[PDB]
Amino acid sequence: VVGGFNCEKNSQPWQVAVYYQKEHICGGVLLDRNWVLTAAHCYVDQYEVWLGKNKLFQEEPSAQHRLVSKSFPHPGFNMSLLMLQTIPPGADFSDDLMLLRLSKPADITDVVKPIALPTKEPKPGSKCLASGWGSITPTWQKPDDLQCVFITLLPNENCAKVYLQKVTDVMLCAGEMGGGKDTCRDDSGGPLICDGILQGTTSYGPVPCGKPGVPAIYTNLIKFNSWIKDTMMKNA
Amino acid sequence: VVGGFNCEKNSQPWQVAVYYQKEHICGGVLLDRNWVLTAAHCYVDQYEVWLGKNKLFQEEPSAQHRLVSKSFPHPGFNMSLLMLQTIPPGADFSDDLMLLRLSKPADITDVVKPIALPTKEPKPGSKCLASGWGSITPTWQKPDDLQCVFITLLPNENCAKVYLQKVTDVMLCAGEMGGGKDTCRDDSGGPLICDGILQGTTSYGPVPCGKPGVPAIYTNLIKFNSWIKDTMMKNA
Amino acid sequence: VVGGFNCEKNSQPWQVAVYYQKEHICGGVLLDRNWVLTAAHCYVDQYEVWLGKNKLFQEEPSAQHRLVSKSFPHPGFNMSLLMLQTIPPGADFSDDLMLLRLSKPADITDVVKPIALPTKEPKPGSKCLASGWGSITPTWQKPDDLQCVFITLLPNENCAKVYLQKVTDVMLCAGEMGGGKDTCRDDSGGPLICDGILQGTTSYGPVPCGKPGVPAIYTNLIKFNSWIKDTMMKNA
Amino acid sequence: VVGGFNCEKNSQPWQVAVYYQKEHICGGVLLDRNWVLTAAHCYVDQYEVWLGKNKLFQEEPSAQHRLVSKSFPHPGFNMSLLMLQTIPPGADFSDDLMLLRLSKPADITDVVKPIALPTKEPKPGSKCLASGWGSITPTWQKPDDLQCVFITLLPNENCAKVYLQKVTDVMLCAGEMGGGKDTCRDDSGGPLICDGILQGTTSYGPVPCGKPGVPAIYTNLIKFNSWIKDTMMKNA
Ligand SMILES: *[C@@H]1O[C@H](CO)[C@@H](O[C@@H]2O[C@H](CO)[C@@H](O)[C@H](O)[C@H]2NC(C)=O)[C@H](O)[C@H]1NC(C)=O
Ligand SMILES: *[C@@H]1O[C@H](CO)[C@@H](O[C@@H]2O[C@H](CO)[C@@H](O)[C@H](O)[C@H]2NC(C)=O)[C@H](O)[C@H]1NC(C)=O
Ligand SMILES: *[C@@H]1O[C@H](CO)[C@@H](O[C@@H]2O[C@H](CO)[C@@H](O)[C@H](O)[C@H]2NC(C)=O)[C@H](O)[C@H]1NC(C)=O
Ligand SMILES: *[C@@H]1O[C@H](CO)[C@@H](O[C@@H]2O[C@H](CO)[C@@H](O)[C@H](O)[C@H]2NC(C)=O)[C@H](O)[C@H]1NC(C)=O
Repeated sequence: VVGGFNCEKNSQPWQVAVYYQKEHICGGVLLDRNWVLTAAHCYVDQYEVWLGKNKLFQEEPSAQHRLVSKSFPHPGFNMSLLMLQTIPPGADFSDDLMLLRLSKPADITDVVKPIALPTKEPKPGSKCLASGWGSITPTWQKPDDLQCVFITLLPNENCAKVYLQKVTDVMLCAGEMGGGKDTCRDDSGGPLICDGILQGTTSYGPVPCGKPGVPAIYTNLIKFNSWIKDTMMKNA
Repeated sequence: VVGGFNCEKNSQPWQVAVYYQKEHICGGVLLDRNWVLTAAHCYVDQYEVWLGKNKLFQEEPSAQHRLVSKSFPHPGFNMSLLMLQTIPPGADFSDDLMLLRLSKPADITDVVKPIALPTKEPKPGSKCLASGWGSITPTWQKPDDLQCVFITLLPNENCAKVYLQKVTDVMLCAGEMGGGKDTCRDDSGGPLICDGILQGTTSYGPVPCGKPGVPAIYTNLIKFNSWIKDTMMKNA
Repeated sequence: VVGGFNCEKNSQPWQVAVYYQKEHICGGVLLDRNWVLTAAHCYVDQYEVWLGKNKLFQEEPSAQHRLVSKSFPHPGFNMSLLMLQTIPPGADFSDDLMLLRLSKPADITDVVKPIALPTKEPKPGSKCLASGWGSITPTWQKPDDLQCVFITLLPNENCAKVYLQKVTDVMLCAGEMGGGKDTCRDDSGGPLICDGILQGTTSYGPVPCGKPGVPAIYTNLIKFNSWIKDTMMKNA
Repeated sequence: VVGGFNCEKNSQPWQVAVYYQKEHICGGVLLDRNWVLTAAHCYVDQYEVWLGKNKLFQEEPSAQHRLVSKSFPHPGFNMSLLMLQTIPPGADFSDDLMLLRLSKPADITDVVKPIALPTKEPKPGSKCLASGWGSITPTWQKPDDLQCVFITLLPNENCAKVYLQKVTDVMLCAGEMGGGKDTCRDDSGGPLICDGILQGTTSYGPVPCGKPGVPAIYTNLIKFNSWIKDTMMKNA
């Protein structure tokens, strides 16, 4: 994240680190012992996840490593957009969710704890926290320590005004109009918590990150509650 | 390109500047009045070309603007790799080639002329030229003037040693082992002229560009002649 | 140093060029007629200094050559780290300081003068200067003329975020987040002048030097005053 | 190694890859199911080894990973020299050997096979093979594929003439007077096989590697046969 700070040790127990083998690629959110939530755009052949991490590059004994048995990308995400080198005006990136079923259940401890799905609808003006090991430079340099930033939930209008892509109902708009604070490359899939509640996850934003006047796009989690639950329950 | 020089004025009438909306994204080679060659990885929905261009930020009346009717990416290029967030070890980027059918044929002036495909196979040691408006810095910054650079054709083992991806017969290894001279981001699709002869196209290379002991990959055009001719002859 | 400029002639009479045989290896600071300060990691068996030097490849008569009688590395610097082939994560490089007793005292001319230790503690935001004949390229190449550069004193969290090693109270974080300006290899031991005041010495930084978002470490001299004075007063 | 070539797949079954956690640091030689041989100068806190590797950065299913239970550096190697930033003239680097006892025996297969200690004394003029994943650039860039080079065994006189360090009886001298072919950074501990027999291991060489007229120093294995065997037998 850009313009953030070092989250407190173990303050974000639900924060996940998604890997493609030995390489960190995204952020995630732990929802249940066998279920992690991330962005549908973190597309790779095999997945591995790290729970309880604070230092991305140092091995902490209280962390937990796990393999992923299967991934369930939302059926609404247009995968075809990924092959494109440039985003076509009017492109719709709605439904940027994906569920990952861990092969071996995770051990809920002091260090690892899931977070509950939201029940209320996001209210603009709200103070939200974003977290991750995404780049700390607007254009790329990852940090060791997990980063945290505070941002404001803004009306979708704000985002739709400045983007060429479609800003839909299943999206959220948040950031700092003054720029300088924003999520960035590889923060994807990470959690967005407002007034202490999980409201959505990091999806896409401006190039460069923190561009003044251009907020970032997050998934509106409330709109997906059914699909998630349905998938969890239907899949052993 | 990195470590090159401003190509002399109008020296390369075959250099194509492939745009998308108002911005340049790739390079290419003029092979006919209504046929342009480029990299399969320069994937976008709509295509536009500029010919007889020298400056990237200047109206040139000698210059010809056009549009592309149909694009034909080589049936071998694994497009799936493009959606992946990270390149897995062993990923084969062979056949990185794509033809672009023009809407309205190009007028052959002294500033806009084609180049023939080779019949002579390449031999290491040879001196080659590459050009484009790719970054002039190793990591980015596009130049106003078209850049040119001289590099040495190396045997494939030089590239294979350092690349985790597969280096094949349909590929060429070129650059300067000492580093400092190479093609960079957005030079893709441009031409590789070895001994006044077109031997291949800019596929990909290391990042940073011009990394010592890490040359770059180019398509071994000679292996695509049959295909190239058929696609023009059979179709449009 | 990277991205600096040739220090004006004789502007830094305190800059010391620490040699070993015929070659320069480190920098240092003149604190007295018979006392030079440098980095504990500039470990060799015999020590030689040159003072009032501007060029590295030129006999300067204003310049004074000497020899070191006894060297006293700070009792805190873990010398063991120096034998290790790779730095383990968490390695603490605190107390990187070493005093050098001269054989024959230095004559104080207008070209060879000491500098006082600070009493004022440093505050972020400050503008600091660093100099030396370290590499002028990010990865090496020593300059003839002494280099100078201006950088900003940053809070320690900026360094800690990106360093796998421990960043402590006895350390300072300085550089330019944008990259391009920094100290490089063989600048170690040289001085850090913040607001016309000596605040610390070049300890270590990233490789490449001047890496964006990765500033460099310097010793927080203020924390070593008691020790520094005792070692001169008690001994030689 | 510099100026070498890609060893044939699995041609050097005794070749070892020594790691400090996830980082490759040296080469080694497999002597027995529980014993690996490397340089005493590969100094780190914990050791791990990879057997049957051909690609250093790609995971091969026929490779073998193992942990090291204890290291036995030759009691004659002067460890104190490691803390030195510059080598003092006349420094003696004799006895650069170290034994590593694997925690779990290795499985001798087609891919992994130990090599026997030498019985005859090295004869000058001999054609020798050196191998490793050390730098491929004289000053650093490691390869994926294991590299092999052919060099000549030369009289010690040749080496003693050009080095400032002591060249002793327990050392060997080898290289190409024409320069260009030599071992390099991180080839350390690797095997040196002459006329099909293990004669010694890589120790130190010129900076840069392959410097014309400056051969490289390897350990004269025959002189250490007793100590090795004694250590193997005496240590469970
Ligand atoms: C084209 O690229 C894709 C992406 O790497 C390859 O697809 C993978 O293939 C393996 C088996 O070979 C599967 O286990 C993975 O799950 C596949 N991933 C996806 C996203 O489908 C594909 O094999 C490549 N094709 C070729 C000919 O190399
Ligand atoms: C997914 O994204 C692609 C690319 O924007 C869409 O494909 C385009 O669809 C329109 C018609 O709706 C065509 O005219 C374009 O030429 C198509 N472009 C390409 C590259 O195929 C696609 O429609 C989007 N949505 C879905 C549901 O597929
Ligand atoms: C190991 O290397 C060190 C450094 O060369 C040797 O220590 C030197 O020993 C001489 C006397 O033989 C002293 O005059 C030097 O001042 C010492 N230098 C240092 C830095 O201690 C040491 O003797 C070498 N050999 C052994 C067996 O220790
Ligand atoms: C000084 O540095 C050395 C090298 O890393 C440290 O020594 C290691 O200490 C651990 C236990 O803390 C042992 O398990 C390792 O085997 C030690 N390695 C060696 C080579 O002795 C030492 O702890 C450091 N000292 C401090 C105070 O940090």
